[PDB]
Amino acid sequence: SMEQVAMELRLTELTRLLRSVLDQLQDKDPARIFAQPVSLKEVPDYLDHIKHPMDFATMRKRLEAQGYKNLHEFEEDFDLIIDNCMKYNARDTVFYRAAVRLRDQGGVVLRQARREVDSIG
Repeated sequence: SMEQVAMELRLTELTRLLRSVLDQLQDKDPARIFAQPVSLKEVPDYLDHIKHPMDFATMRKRLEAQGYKNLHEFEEDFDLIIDNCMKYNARDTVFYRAAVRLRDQGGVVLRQARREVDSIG
């Protein structure tokens, strides 16, 4: 149908906007602490601690399959990255600190993204 196509154009444009959001968030992680999945070879107990691991490469695979229906689902995954880290790592670690800084800096980007998504529909 023509409607399914219109719908698919909106999802594609949302994907376009979320790809830009993802790039902006990922720039706030210049150390690349959050770039890839925590290695289960190197942290073999990780899944005993963290039940839903997340990272930027995994979000990108979902994004490129148009697997985010709305900004809320995208933000859920970004929050997992931060929240998993702040639980697994202690406060005095470079990892915890990196998550706090990503959260704080990401807030600005996510604030305007929400306005853009509501605005453009």
